[PDB]
Amino acid sequence: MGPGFDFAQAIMKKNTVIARTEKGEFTMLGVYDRVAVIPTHASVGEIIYINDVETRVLDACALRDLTDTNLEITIVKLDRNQKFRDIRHFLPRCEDDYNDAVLSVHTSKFPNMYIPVGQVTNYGFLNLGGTPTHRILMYNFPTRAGQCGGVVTTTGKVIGIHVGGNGAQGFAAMLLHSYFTD
Ligand SMILES: C[C@H]1CN(c2ncccc2F)CC(=O)N1
Repeated sequence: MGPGFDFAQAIMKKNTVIARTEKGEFTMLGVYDRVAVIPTHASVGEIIYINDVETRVLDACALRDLTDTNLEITIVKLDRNQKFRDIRHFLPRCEDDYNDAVLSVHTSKFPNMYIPVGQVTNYGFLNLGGTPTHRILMYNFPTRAGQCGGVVTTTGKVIGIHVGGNGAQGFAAMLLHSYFTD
């Protein structure tokens, strides 16, 4: 509809795949080369399905901050024959608040879904399904099951991935430039 959805659409069309684990189907953001992110609660194993193709997992790392607290981001390297467009320059360097964000989802259940979630607060600490979690973004939209891995964008920035909600609000794990330095 507007320049927010334009940027979101550009990311979804080139930098997402449909990831299936034993814990379900997730929106999965490809960041560069064969490196993608997914909520840690997807429980990535040795094998993952990527757009319904059996794919070896070459590496997977559940991120924690230096207080040894969950970040709910799993960085995955895929045995895929094709690289992602490099979008690391759209990642923020710092923890921040944002205006006018879009949450974008693409699964078998929710294809081509874009939600204007509005203002995004640096919420910080969240007890997420009973796990102390840091660097959480919050938006006042009543998000539902099927949206985990959803990409949260502003114009010009990919800021996080959807990891949960409480019926009234949704929560995203921050993405930071420092997570994907090579
Ligand atoms: C497909 C399903 C999802 N849905 C949602 N309702 C409320 C919050 C978040 C939602 F995704 C709208 C709808 O028509 N049904």
